[PDB]
Amino acid sequence: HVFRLKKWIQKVIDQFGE
Repeated sequence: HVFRLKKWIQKVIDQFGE
């Protein structure tokens, strides 16, 4: 939803933005 997808690396963002 942000740019293209947040599932391809939900793990990385999961810690990048809680």
